[PDB]
Amino acid sequence: MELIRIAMKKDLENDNSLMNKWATVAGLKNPNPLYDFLNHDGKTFNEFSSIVNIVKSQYPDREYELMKDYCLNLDVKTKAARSALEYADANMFFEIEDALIDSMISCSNMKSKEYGKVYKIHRELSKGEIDVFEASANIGKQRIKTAEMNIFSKMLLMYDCLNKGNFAPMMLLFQQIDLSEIKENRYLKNSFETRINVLLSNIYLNENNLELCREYAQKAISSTDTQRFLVFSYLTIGTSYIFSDFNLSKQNYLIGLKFAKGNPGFEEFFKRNLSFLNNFWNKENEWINYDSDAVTDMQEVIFELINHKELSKALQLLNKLEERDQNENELGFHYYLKGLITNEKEAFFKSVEYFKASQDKLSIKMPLIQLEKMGENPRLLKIITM
Amino acid sequence: MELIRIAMKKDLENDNSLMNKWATVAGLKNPNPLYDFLNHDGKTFNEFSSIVNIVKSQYPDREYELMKDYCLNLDVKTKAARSALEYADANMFFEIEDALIDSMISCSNMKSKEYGKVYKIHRELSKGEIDVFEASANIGKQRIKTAEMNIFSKMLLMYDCLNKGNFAPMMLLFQQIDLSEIKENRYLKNSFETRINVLLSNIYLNENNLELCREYAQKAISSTDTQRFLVFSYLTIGTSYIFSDFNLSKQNYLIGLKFAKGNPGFEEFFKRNLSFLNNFWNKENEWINYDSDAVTDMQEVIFELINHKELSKALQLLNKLEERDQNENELGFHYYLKGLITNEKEAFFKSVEYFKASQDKLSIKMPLIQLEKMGENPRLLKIITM
DNA sequence: GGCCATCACTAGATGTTATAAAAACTTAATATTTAAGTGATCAAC
DNA sequence: GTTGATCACTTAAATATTAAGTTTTTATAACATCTAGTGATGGCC
Repeated sequence: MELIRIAMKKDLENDNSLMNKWATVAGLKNPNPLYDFLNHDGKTFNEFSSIVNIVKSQYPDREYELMKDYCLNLDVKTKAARSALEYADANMFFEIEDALIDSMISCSNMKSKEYGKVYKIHRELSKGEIDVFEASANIGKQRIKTAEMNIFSKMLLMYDCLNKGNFAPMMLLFQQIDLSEIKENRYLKNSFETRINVLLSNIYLNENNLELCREYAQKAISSTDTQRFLVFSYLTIGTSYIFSDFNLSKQNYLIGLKFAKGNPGFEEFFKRNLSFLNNFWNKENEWINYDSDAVTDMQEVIFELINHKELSKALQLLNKLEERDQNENELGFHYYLKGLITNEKEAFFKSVEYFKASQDKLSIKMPLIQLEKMGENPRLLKIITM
Repeated sequence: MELIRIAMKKDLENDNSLMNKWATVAGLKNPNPLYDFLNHDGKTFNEFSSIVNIVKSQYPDREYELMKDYCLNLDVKTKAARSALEYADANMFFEIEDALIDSMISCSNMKSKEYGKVYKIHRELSKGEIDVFEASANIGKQRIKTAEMNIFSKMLLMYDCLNKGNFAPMMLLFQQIDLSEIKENRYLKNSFETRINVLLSNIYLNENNLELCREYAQKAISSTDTQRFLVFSYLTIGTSYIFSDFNLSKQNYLIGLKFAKGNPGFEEFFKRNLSFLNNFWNKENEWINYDSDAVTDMQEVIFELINHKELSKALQLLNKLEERDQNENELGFHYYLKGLITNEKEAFFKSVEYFKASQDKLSIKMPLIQLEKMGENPRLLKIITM
């Protein structure tokens, strides 16, 4: 018997009003399906949200271990298990996802075989075990029946397009999606609407189109309770405001930090961004990590020194970092800081060049603003960012 | 009976030494296969070059009519017909190609079905009836057996990559090709070596990498006597020299013009390029078309006027052209000419902008050289071409 | 006496399975055709 | 008497086709599982 059913049975023995409340949360008109859920082994709900809404409302602090145990006990032949796969992948619960894919490939149900295979392609592609042509070929081979995996196979490609910065082909795949084809599984339809909106959000930020980027980040947030999509949407909104509005930047970053509670990985994104936002706007900065070997953290300590007019100590530390292997996007920030200390145009030109080589359409604005103040042709500096 | 066999039979009745000479040209160690070719209906050669070499050596002035008739009378179920398809496509003989594909799709031979289908994908893709994901999926679906169409399906994608200026994925597909897999059909292996060398040549010219571009254009020329590959290789070498070496530019264009004799379409590429080369280097220009409505021809008459210091007549004509819908690459050249007449930096800035928007990494050098003379920071101008 | 949890029936819309029908797919085993030898046969000279 | 065009043998390697033994689609049909109603039964107040 699944931990979720044990914990619901224990709680209902105490507070006998819970079933009508669980129905409301599960979107059920009456709780007969929930009595059937607690009473009869391997009962499932038509829509996987019935179970997720409840695990979320009622046992939030144990969502992983509960949904793991429930997902890893499901009939892989069933719509529930195809939904579990989307929930697994959307939250980046790989142990669960890979396990559900394994079972669904070698299973007897044609829908669950399809979903299982297409998710394997998405997994292999995102990990870097295959390129987009291999992937797009494995899709073609699969002879996809369902509107669901027709849409999702286009989306798994949109993710690889997003990794390579490639707007034109992403939008080409996006034009071909009509989510109103998804009729069987409304959990997927809604989870895919969140994915598309997050995707559009990240490609528009990358194409340095800030107003659309927020429009789509907000649609994503309206439409979801999934931690991963909330964290990234607020990060994307936070970054959309770095140069235009310090409070909206800080506000969206802090909201995203709340939603990342107990995922140090997700929390560091916000801490590092808030570190940079505050140093950039010359504010007291509580987010610095004075203990970190990481080039990015050592840069923010240098940037604070520069803001505190400790130019000689900043230059001593920057020249120690030159002795050290840095990627191009790091050297972009290096020469920008060497620029702020020395007021040498050459440093800013290298900063612009390194950001240009790293395909960073956002950081490049930093050394370009300094070059416009030092009197370089604005019309030329604009041409560099096109 | 095929026209090629009629005309070979007629000529041999006159000069009875021809068979041993035709064998040498056909790469045959003795002419028994050629007696079998003339004597017995539907005899074919192991390698389609045996027949092409001869039609080329012996009846050059009627190569289309002869090879059409021979190709469109072949057993589509045979290696010859799969070779005819490559020869059809390589020379852009679409009437023949599409006809051979039609017959090979609905035929009973597994190899000739495969080749027939893969060429349809290449045709649909190049024409713009499908995008690269559709194509890459149709390949995946086809369950390709043969090393030949494994390599060719990668190549048909490299053509779409080339159209969209996408170096990274082109080279990714290229890394995966090993032509030493082709064991059955040495005609395809050699024809594909020419295609990939031409492909590499055009992508490197586009990435403004001129020495590699020539290296590959030259390998292509070594490896072939196909008009279309010769024409484009010499055009590519011609263009590779436009800014660096006027004589090598003019020389390679003129060689390519000889090889284009009697294809007005191919000849216009050379005439228009020689028109521009001569105007650019301020030489007497015989190639101008004073009669043409075409924006690019009217630009070269303006450019000659500018070289002859008839600036007021040049400005009158340029201002007529503004009244007129032009693509971005045309407006790039427009503002460059408006620049040369008026000495207005704004015109050169627009020229740089329009070349940048049209992804023309070669023409952009033109307005950039003017901006460097007018005193603009060369270190900044270099960053624009990164 | 009324309300409210419980929960098995129930109707009907939906989702799953299973069970032959018809296609596409290996495979291996002949069967054709190929280049290039060998050797008449007639012409030439 | 020699030569060299002609051509059908030939052999042995390579290309092709047929066949029949496996998977794989398919579809129309026959069965389970859903949600949300209905109604029972029993605490509770």
